[PDB]
Amino acid sequence: KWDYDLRCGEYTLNLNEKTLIMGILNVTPDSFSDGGSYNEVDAAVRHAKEMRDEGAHIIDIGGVSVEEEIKRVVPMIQAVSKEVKLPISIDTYKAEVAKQAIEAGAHIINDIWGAKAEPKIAEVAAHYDVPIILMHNRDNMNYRNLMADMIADLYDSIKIAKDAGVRDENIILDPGIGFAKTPEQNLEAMRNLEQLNVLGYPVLLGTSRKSFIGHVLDLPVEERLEGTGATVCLGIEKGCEFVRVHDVKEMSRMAKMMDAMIGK
Amino acid sequence: KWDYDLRCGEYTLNLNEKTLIMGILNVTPDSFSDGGSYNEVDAAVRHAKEMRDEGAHIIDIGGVSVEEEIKRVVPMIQAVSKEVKLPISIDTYKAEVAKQAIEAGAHIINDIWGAKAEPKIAEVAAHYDVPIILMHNRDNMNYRNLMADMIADLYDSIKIAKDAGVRDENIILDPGIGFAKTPEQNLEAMRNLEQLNVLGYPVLLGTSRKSFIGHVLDLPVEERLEGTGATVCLGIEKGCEFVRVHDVKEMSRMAKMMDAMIGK
Ligand SMILES: C[C@H](CC(=O)O)c1nn(C)c2nc(N)[nH]c(=O)c2c1=O
Ligand SMILES: C[C@H](CC(=O)O)c1nn(C)c2nc(N)[nH]c(=O)c2c1=O
Repeated sequence: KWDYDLRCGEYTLNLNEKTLIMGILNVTPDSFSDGGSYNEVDAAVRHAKEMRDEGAHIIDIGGVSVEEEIKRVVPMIQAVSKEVKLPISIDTYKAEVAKQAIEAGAHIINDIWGAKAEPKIAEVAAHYDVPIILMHNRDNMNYRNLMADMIADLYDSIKIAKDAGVRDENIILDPGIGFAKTPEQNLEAMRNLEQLNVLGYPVLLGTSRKSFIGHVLDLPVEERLEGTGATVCLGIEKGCEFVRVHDVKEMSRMAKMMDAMIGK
Repeated sequence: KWDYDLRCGEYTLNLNEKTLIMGILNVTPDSFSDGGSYNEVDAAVRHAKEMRDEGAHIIDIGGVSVEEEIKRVVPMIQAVSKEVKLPISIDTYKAEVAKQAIEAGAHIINDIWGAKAEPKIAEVAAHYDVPIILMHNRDNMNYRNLMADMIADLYDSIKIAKDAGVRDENIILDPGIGFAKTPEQNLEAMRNLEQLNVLGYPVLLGTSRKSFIGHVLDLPVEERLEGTGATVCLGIEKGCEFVRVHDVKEMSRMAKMMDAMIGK
């Protein structure tokens, strides 16, 4: 189905064998700290190791202005990439952050604005030859047709990326669940996720603990494991290659079961 | 999609609004007891209430020869139907057990032999006008073609039922996961469950904690919640109307999320 592997510098991700689990790093900052402090970085390394041990395939590390964001995230990327043999994604929409993170050891760019907030981010992705996740996002929830519009917005992102010199194999798409969408539009995007497959790029699904699950189940954020699981299962059945999750152990087990059942 | 409700004497089950959760009753028997003892029945009533409170829609009560089985299950059906306002299914393949259970208060027959072990069970179902679950089962794992064969075997059951005078609306089918199937054939049946929809009967999926999940995940029976969840999610996506589960709270939450996403 995929005739290439996802090339991440030192690491390679096979898109065919299994659903790839992107674990979300707890980056709880220290007050009184610019960044780089021992309790901050150690807590993050500990959590990275923990998720690595629970089945994560990628560690997503994110975030204060630009200068502070770098100082918070660079020392974390330095230590995690040193101590956890796992590809790291830099959760950022900012060109300058993206650059520093990769210089610090990050392998994948995770842009919640799909190269639209800072188009130079794609120049960054192009130059370092790294995979970039282009997430559907917009400043409004005024759709003519949700899916049709989503796909149009994702293409505008793909265009910005390719114009900058990003190779097709370095593009991952993301429906951006819980971004610029009603709880009902999120459900609708879930129900029709498979439509994103026609664009011909791997798809990452980020639904973990999100508000729409809470709207369906009427459960607070810490009571969202079962609902997250359901979204993850449906996402894998509808073809997505990555899931971005908080509960690595559990989702990793669900993904593995889904994979076996669908023949992936 | 369904133009009738599942009629269960005092209770009615809408097959359209949501995935119906059949909770599995712990029927742990007392040693030194024929049946009907206080610790036995109370433990079962307690568990029934517990599952009723966790989102179960049906209580499955099962099981010693024929005479003992009745004496174990009747007093339980008597007390549960008294104290838990929820339809009860009698998990049995035996005609005489089926009869006693309904006389005692059971609403649905759950036959793991699909009327094939004791064809008179269908006469029982016909006479009391109760829903009967016909589960795929056989004494061998020698398939020409799994799905094609399953459907043939399910039809042989439907035929026995209808010949006995069972109405179409009182027939539920079940793929019988983990019965007469390799771990691999179970996966295959999961991957192709939607094929059972053509027979035009509601479908119950019983996968909870089963051996095949353990084969995929290499986890013991108590570590099967995530995998069970995945099978439940896939089952609902492939159209099934009931799930028979041990972990009611959790599965009930997954079902509810699946339901919202698929528009059920
Ligand atoms: C807002 C939320 C916050 C978080 O959990 O850190 C979030 N952040 N990021 C970076 C994301 N990236 C991708 N690719 N897909 C997402 O669905 C997603 C998110 O939902
Ligand atoms: C063997 C197992 C034992 C149990 O959990 O009590 C079992 N019992 N029964 C009564 C079942 N009935 C239906 N309809 N579908 C099933 O998949 C199923 C089962 O897997």
